[PDB]
Amino acid sequence: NLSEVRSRIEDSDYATEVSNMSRAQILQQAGTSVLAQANQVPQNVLSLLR
Amino acid sequence: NLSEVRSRIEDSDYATEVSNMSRAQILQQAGTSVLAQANQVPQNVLSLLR
Repeated sequence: NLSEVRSRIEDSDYATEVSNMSRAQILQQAGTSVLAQANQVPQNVLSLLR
Repeated sequence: NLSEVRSRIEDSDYATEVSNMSRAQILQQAGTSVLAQANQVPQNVLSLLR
């Protein structure tokens, strides 16, 4: 019983942690695919107007 | 947030500055095309009368 209680406190079930890792991976790929666009947003206007 | 506020103070959006440069360029070309006329205004009268 002490190993059961200690285990809940320290050991973490994966089934949520694989999902959290997957959500962070999709957020990373979406954030990088957005970052490039953010980078090129200003150049089109300046060069186009200039 | 400090870079945002500092940026507004120092960085200037171009979209107005390209337009200001264009207005100054048209004013320069119009002022030079007027200056020549101003230069030749007196000669026609003096020579014509003389």
